[PDB]
Amino acid sequence: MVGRRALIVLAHSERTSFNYAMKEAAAAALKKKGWEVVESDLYAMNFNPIISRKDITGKLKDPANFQYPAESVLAYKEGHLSPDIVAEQKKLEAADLVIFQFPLQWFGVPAILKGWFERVFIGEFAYTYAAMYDKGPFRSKKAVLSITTGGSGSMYSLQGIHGDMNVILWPIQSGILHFCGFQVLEPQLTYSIGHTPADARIQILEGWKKRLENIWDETPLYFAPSSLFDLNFQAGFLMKKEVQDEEKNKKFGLSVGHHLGKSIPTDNQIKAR
Amino acid sequence: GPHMVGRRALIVLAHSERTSFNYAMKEAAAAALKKKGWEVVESDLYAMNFNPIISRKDITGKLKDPANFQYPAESVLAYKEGHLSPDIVAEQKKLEAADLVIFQFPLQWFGVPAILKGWFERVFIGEFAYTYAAMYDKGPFRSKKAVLSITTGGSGSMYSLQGIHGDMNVILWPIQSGILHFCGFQVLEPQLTYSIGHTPADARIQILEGWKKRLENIWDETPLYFAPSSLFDLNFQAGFLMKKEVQDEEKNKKFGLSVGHHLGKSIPTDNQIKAR
Ligand SMILES: Cc1cc2nc3c(=O)[nH]c(=O)nc-3n(C[C@H](O)[C@H](O)[C@H](O)COP(=O)(O)OP(=O)(O)OC[C@H]3O[C@@H](n4cnc5c(N)ncnc54)[C@H](O)[C@@H]3O)c2cc1C
Ligand SMILES: Cc1cc2nc3c(=O)[nH]c(=O)nc-3n(C[C@H](O)[C@H](O)[C@H](O)COP(=O)(O)OP(=O)(O)OC[C@H]3O[C@@H](n4cnc5c(N)ncnc54)[C@H](O)[C@@H]3O)c2cc1C
Repeated sequence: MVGRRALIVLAHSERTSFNYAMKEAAAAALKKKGWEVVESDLYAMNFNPIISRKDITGKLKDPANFQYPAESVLAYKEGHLSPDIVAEQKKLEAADLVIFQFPLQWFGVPAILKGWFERVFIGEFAYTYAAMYDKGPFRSKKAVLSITTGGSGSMYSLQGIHGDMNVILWPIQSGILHFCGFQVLEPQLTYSIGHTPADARIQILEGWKKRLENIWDETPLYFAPSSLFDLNFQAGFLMKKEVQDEEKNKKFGLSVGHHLGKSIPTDNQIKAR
Repeated sequence: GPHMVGRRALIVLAHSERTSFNYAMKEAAAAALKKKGWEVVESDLYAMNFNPIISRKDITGKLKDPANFQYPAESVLAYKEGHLSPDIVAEQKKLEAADLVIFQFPLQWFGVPAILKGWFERVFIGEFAYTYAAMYDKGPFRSKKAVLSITTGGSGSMYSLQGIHGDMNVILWPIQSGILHFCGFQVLEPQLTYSIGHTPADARIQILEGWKKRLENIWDETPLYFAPSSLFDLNFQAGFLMKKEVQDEEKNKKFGLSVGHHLGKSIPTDNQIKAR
């Protein structure tokens, strides 16, 4: 009910960027509230984002038919993961709150951050088909995305040329974060930061600092509870028969991905209900 | 269907293993197109040991503003001056030549592998791949066709409307619309190979044969539906919003236009998976 440890993952090469200023603003605001703040500035760490056989520090189980998921899980169980992955996994294990600070790039996370998820979020460590989504290993943790874009807010509105931002956010927030157990908080969306005058930029930094004063007390984003599904291969991980019947009486879909051919609830991936 | 002899294909592969089904699919695609007279070029990102990280090392000469580095403006300027790193230039020349672009990858964390995401970031430079002046429909790759050939760990049912992962059409949207279509590409129906780890040996053989059979007449296919850019007022003053007349015509519709342009309505079935 009180958050004490935070991890800030930053994905920007420039110490001069607004992204770096947002990482500094976050670290300062949380430290003032008594949090222990740990950082993963991917570029300053020269983080290797590419999965490979070298992520296993020893012999492989089946090198003739190398399969990264089974091999990396085995290396995790045996303590044979590459020390750079182990150090990141320790940061995650200690954190209550995880902040991801990054510029939106090609409607997703920068490649360096994509590879950080790929090499760090190893099976059993971060996810398991035995405890999916709300039952996941990171269920006691909270995650938040703080994103800057080149495009304006209107471009990402329902009627905007790029389409709904809620759709762009879904694969990261549900698929990457929520699948691992994280309760996902409302994203900090900083639109067209390149076309924002100096006065407003100072205020964006202060607004983010003020939000972080009570971040742990916020209501997280709504995702469909895992209890609504038959979480086993035989049923095909499909929504329960009774839930399918009950949902026929629902006007809106449960979320973006669980729209069910119905209207998506307004800002399902942007605002808590 | 119509002959494509001498036409050009680029296969971008994102898998390190020669023994992978992804590599098998790349080989099947190259053999099928070559049999139809296509000129086939590949970008095996792991074999190339492709640098996937955007940095100032992507520009060879002097920068416009080295104390305040901004990748978009610096990379565009480098493209205009022909000062992009040679590895980027070699990939941009492969794309320029290609009529058809196949992206062969295993689905990783509900998107493209980091190496392929890095390829998009370093290769798809402004002016070369996109402009705010000619977004989406009018984009530089409007004469080209792109196709995703994806393999997944999860079954088809996990990615169905009622599946635990949610609708696959939503996962596909940021790649197909945001990356490919924004650049002008006509996007073809994705080749989706679900739970390839659970597929029996005879079924895996027939997935390869089915892919080869599809590539025999791929250029003749109807592309996926995206809302035309002509429905929007493409400028800052209008905020790149749908035209008033389009908004009025949409009020009594039950269905939205696409995944991204769902407009608070019902998404048409398989908008990112099946063409109309
Ligand atoms: C590969 C690539 C792909 C992209 N794809 C997309 C896409 O899909 N969608 C999209 O919308 N955009 C896209 N973009 C644009 C991108 O999201 C923006 O360029 C980015 O968000 C800008 O954020 P920044 O941190 O780099 O800011 P900067 O450009 O570095 O900074 C913005 C301003 O803030 C100022 N600033 C810095 N520090 C401070 C401080 N302490 N206090 C106040 N002001 C400060 C700077 O001086 C500058 O004036 C893409 C960019 C790249 C490189
Ligand atoms: C970091 C990471 C994240 C992931 N995230 C996700 C996710 O978000 N969603 C998801 O659903 N999955 C996810 N996965 C799973 C991933 O999509 C699968 O592991 C992958 O698609 C398997 O395809 P492959 O090419 O590696 O095949 P392999 O596992 O290498 O092989 C599959 C089968 O094909 C056989 N085969 C190979 N060549 C031939 C041939 N010529 N003819 C016939 N059979 C052949 C093999 O022997 C094997 O039986 C993730 C995996 C990783 C590494």
